Amino acid sequence: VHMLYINAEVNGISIKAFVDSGAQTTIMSKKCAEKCNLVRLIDYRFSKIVGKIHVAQMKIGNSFFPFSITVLEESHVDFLFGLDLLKRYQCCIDLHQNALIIGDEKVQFLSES
Amino acid sequence: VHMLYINAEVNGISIKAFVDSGAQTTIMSKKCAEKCNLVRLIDYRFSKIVGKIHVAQMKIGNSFFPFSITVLEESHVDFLFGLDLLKRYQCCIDLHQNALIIGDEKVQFLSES
Repeated sequence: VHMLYINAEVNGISIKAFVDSGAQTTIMSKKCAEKCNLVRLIDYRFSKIVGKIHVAQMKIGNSFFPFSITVLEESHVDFLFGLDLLKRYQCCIDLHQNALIIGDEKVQFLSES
Repeated sequence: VHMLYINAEVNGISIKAFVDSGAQTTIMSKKCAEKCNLVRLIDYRFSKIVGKIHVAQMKIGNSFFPFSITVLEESHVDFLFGLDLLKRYQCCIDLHQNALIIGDEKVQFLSES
């Protein structure tokens, strides 16, 4: 079984978000943080946790959401969309249509490609 | 944020299933395996993995599904409903209604209680 991913822009960068209902908090790898020019945003008063990003822009389809990220030193996925965000947006994970419903957007999960 | 749980009977025992789209495989703790009289079912040709249960009965609402379990020595959750099962049943995680749609069943997630 392939994991669940959607396309998203975080702070205007196109990435692949691993959708994970078993995760309390949306998180991102330090390597991904670099790749999105987000290192400057990092509040280092948090801390293996690199830090916290209080405000970042999520672009999903043609919708825009503020969200927070926790940056980890090393992580298996680069970007992990968590339950925090899922519950906040009363998103629907429909594995019948194979898409994520988040407000007026319906975004398909990617195939292994 | 509270995690996602539903009520289910596995092999006629009432339990609380942690719903987790970020998990490839449905798994169960060794302690939970004991608590469901499932230790006998365990194929020890697998192995920290205690073993694999090839066939177990899931009762969700008034529906019945065969499923496999991987038994782990120690685990944070006791029973974890995975993507394997979610994708297999084209289940829908609706955090708008706060329920799991799996065929003709719609089961509510539990509150912190």
